Amino acid sequence: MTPFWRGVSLRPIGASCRDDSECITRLCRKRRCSLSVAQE
Repeated sequence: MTPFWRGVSLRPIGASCRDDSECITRLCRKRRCSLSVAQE
């Protein structure tokens, strides 16, 4: 677990989201992916 912004089996940081599970980090920040930064 390191390349959060790469072609993983999930959605990378710099990608769009649908559900937290869609994002590699399991964090759906306003329909977008990101790290442990759910503040905006």
